[PDB]
Amino acid sequence: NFCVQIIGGFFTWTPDGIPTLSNITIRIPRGQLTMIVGQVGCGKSSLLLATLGEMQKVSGAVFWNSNLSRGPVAYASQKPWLLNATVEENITFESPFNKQRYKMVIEACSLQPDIDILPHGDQTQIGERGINLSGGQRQRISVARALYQQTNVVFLDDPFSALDVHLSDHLMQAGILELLRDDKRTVVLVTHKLQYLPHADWIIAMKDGTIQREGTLKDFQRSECQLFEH
Repeated sequence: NFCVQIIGGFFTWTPDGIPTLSNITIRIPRGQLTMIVGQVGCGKSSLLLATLGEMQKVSGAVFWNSNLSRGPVAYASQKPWLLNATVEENITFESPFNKQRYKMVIEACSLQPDIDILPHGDQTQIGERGINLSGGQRQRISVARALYQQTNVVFLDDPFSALDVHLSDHLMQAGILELLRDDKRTVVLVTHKLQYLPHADWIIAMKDGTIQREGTLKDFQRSECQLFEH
C-alpha cells in the first residue's frame, strides 16, 4: 500500500498517556517525493520518529505493507551520527563498494575538498576520538551515508539547514532529484530551506503536531497563506 500511511497517529513518548501528537492522517504511496516542511519546533522530529516507529502510538497501528509486513525504513533524524572510523567506511556503511557509485555520491556530496584537505584523506578517524571537523561537513557525510545505501525509502532531516552553502547544496539537490528519479524511490526531507520548498512533487506541512495535507504544490495556492509570500 502507501509507503507512508497513518490512520490514527496518536504517538507519544510517555509509556502511558500524554499524546504529544494525534489525529495524523496521511497516505504517501510509492514513488512519491514528499518533503516535510513547517514552522520551528512544530513536532517535525516527533512526526518523523513516529513515522519510523520510535514513538508509542495510542490510537492504533498506522498499518504498513511491503514497498515492492514492513518496518525497516531508512531514517537519519537530527544531528550527525558519525562512526568513529575512516571517512570512506563511514560513507559505505555496510554497503557494497562501487567506484562509479562512490564517485557519483562524492560528486553530489562535494566531499572532494574535504578529502583533499585532510592529510590522510578519507581514512581519517571522523568523529569522536579522532579528527574534529565542521558541523556542516559532518552533516554532509551523514546525509550522503543514507543516500549511498540505495534504498526505496529515504528519510532526511535538515540537509541544507546545517550548511547553507549554495555550491554544496545545489549539487546535492541536483544529485538527490536525479538519483530519486532514476530509482523511482520514495524521499521525505524535513528542512527549512526555501530554495526548493515549492516543487511539482508532493509536499506536506507540519504544524502544532499535525499535518494539514500531503499533496501537490497547488494546495499552497489553495491555502489561505502562500507561505507568507515566500
